[PDB]
Amino acid sequence: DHYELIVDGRVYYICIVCKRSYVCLTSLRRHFNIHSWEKKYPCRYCEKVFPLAEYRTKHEIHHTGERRYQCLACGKSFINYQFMSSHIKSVHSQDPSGDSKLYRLHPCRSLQIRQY
DNA sequence: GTGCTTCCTGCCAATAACG
DNA sequence: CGTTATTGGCAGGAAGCAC
Ligand SMILES: [Zn+2]
Ligand SMILES: [Zn+2]
Ligand SMILES: [Zn+2]
Repeated sequence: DHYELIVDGRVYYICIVCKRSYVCLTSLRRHFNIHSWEKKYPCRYCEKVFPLAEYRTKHEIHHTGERRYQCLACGKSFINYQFMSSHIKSVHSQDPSGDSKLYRLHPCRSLQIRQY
């Protein structure tokens, strides 16, 4: 539940509770579950419950210890983008953020997500 | 001010629902 | 079963937090 804000040509969708704005309605619905708790996303490994599916997935990867992000310069693997990127910038003085091609994201094998 | 941890949201492929 | 709707993984910047 939202209202629309049209500014010179562009449409925005504004959340009725907290006023955040979204370029698409799908994002607003996804976000709104933080207010409504209509859907629940429980960790299958512990007691934590998450308002978004992606948050639970990232959390469950912490539990298994799977390292999907691999630096292609030296072979070292990392649990997420942030560690992969911080390693490449400090050790290799390169930005994985383009254009290059400096890391590999492996498929998730330690549990079953959608692939991709 | 450093660095770890978790969150956020546009984009769109994968999957599900629907009649 | 073909076709319209939903789900959620990804990048990479932002925010939150302990030191
Ligand atoms: Zn909101
Ligand atoms: Zn857990
Ligand atoms: Zn490296």
